[PDB]
Amino acid sequence: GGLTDEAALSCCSDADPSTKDFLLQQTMLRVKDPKKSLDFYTRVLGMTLIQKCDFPIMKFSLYFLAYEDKNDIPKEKDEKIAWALSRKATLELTHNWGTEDDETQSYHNGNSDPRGFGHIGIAVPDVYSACKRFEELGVKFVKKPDDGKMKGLAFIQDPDGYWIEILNPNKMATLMLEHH
Amino acid sequence: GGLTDEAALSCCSDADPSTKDFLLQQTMLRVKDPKKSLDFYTRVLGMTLIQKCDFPIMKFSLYFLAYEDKNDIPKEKDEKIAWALSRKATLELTHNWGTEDDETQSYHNGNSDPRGFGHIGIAVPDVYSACKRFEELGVKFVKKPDDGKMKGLAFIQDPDGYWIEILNPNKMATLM
Ligand SMILES: Oc1cc(O)cc(/C=C/c2ccc(O)c(O)c2)c1
Ligand SMILES: Oc1cc(O)cc(/C=C/c2ccc(O)c(O)c2)c1
Ligand SMILES: [Zn+2]
Ligand SMILES: [Zn+2]
Repeated sequence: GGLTDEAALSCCSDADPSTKDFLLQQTMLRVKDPKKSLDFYTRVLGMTLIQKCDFPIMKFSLYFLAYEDKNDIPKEKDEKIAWALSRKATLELTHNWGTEDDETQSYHNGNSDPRGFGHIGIAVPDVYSACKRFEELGVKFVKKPDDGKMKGLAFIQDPDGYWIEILNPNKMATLMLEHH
Repeated sequence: GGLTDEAALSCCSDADPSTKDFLLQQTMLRVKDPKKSLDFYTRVLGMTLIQKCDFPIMKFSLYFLAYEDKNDIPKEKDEKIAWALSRKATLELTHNWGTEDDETQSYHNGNSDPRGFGHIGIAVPDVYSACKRFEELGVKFVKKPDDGKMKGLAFIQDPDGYWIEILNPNKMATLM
């Protein structure tokens, strides 16, 4: 089952010139409580809030998190928007006003029925170290580095239960135990 | 209301030094049919397949797609994986083998109950020209550039029904 390498490549086309400056700018998740979300993504994972927007008829706010240096963030409202939404690899967290105060409300993380979305993933230079810190800080784990067969790979959860892969690019080649 | 700006910022902490080289490397979506998915992300959206991984015991494959020049992919296999999984803003598409032939299976896009995930988003130089190309290619639209209040912002759907935003950053800088 599954495609061969060749069959997969036969389904691929070269990038049309019209697409040549496109970039993958954002991944959007719904959040129940932006206070807890901002504290997790900034304090625990070290991202930076680069932009926020509010839509009062709609009754929602948008928050833009990214691994960016806060010094590079423009001060002028208009320029900041242009800068923020032209960064690669942002996380857009949507808050529907009111969710934080409903005890039962929760978003679905995509990993139980009905499945779809699986996770976001953060490349780190040392999974083991980063995960000792997450433990120290009380983060919830789906999978700790040495649980199951894929070693030196972890999954944690944000305050909504969305899964975050924690990986080391250099270990991905050799995930499984080897020579042994 | 929700939070003021000042409040929101009050909830943010400075980066712990240990997190300084962290990067948002991937967003994983599961896909029914990798053939149609690969065709959509490469031909319609102009991404590149940078890594394919197969796990026959577990019966799934992973396809890493990114806006990268195909001439920068390493030739050697361990180097290519390290490079691919060190790129920012990749899309990981997971194919559980057999879904492509299953008439009743489909994945949920996160935008009907139960909701969670909403969309990925592509920044483009010009939303109107991008979407006119997308329409000529038969792409299915959830929101056309000028439908509703937010003009020059569009939403299309991939073969599984995931929503993809099409935005122009230089022009939200002339909107509220
Ligand atoms: O606990 C779990 C559950 C699951 O359903 C999948 C995995 C592994 C996925 C994976 C494997 C290799 C990668 O390079 C990658 O980014 C993701 C781990
Ligand atoms: O069809 C949908 C569903 C949804 O849940 C949200 C939106 C759009 C809101 C939005 C508005 C401005 C932005 O810059 C952005 O990235 C997203 C569109
Ligand atoms: Zn969005
Ligand atoms: Zn992953």
